[PDB]
Amino acid sequence: EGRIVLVSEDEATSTLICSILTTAGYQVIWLVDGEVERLLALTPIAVLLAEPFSYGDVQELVDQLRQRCTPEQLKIFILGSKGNYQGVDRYIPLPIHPESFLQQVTMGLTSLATSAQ
Repeated sequence: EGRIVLVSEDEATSTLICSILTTAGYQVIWLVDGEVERLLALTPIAVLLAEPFSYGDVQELVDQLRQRCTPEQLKIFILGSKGNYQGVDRYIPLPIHPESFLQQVTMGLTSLATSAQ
């Protein structure tokens, strides 16, 4: 299995997306803030940051996460109407399609090595 942390203020969107990831066998931790101290302590394989960003400036957060953990160690994804590329691995514009969402996560994850299985 694996651990993924989701940061957002909207409970409704979170319930739909968490179910998709959990079904795949991944555990999801929902946060309504996005503090680096807590994120670092609960350092997951990947983080999902959804707008509006409670933590504030995503670039600083990404820089801090990247500085502590390499992109290979920790993947960063952003959710919103427009993909704000601030060092994130991939953007997932709304509405998020469940059919391609899982595929995108898998594709991003398999970038680490060709021998996924």
